[PDB]
Amino acid sequence: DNNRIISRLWRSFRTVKEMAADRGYFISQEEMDQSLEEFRSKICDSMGNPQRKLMSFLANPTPEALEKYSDLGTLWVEFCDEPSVGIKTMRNFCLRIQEKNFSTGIFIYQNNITPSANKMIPTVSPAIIETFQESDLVVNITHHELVPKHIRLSDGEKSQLLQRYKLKESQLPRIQREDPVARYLGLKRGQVVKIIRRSETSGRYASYRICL
DNA sequence: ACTAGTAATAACTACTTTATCTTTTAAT
Repeated sequence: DNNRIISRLWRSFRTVKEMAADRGYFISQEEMDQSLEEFRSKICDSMGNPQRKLMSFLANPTPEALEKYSDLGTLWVEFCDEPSVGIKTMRNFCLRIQEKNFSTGIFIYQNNITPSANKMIPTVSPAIIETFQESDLVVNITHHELVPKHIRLSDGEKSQLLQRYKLKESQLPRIQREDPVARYLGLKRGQVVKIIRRSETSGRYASYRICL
């Protein structure tokens, strides 16, 4: 069971690294191709107990992502040591985010999170905090065959689409904020994503969805 | 001293709602 837990944790860590890379943050090539043996050597102790605090890391946007998107800052990924998430731990994490001027931060829990923790999540302005479940991060959803590629559009691209189609913001097809693809991409309200899809009538098709 | 008008005598599926629960938090 310990080996299964370690393998699942390594898969979740790889999925988080891939998600950070897809968002435009720079991840080193050696870290992306980290093997299971290296992860167990540098994280697990002699008794095999995982070190959740050691997995927390920091990432910065690439210059290409910097010029493409002007709203990207520093990224901090933290893994909760304990299974449950009390209000005190969330307050401590929010204080750390405020004191370490992080633009965005990803918090990952094991079992569940208290509703009081979700009560105060809009009180972290200007920073943005996202909550993820580790068990939900075992398998990368974006690698599924049924899930096409989503690319977040810039403000200029969204504007150009709007004058090209003579549209309003509410007339576009809509994508929910709780959509797992939207949560993977960290979508915010009013942001449009372009989707390239296979089609049996024309080969390639392009769709656009605006976040709710 | 009699008569006739005359008026009153359904299951299937879904949503919504309620009370129950209880876990949560700060208070004993």
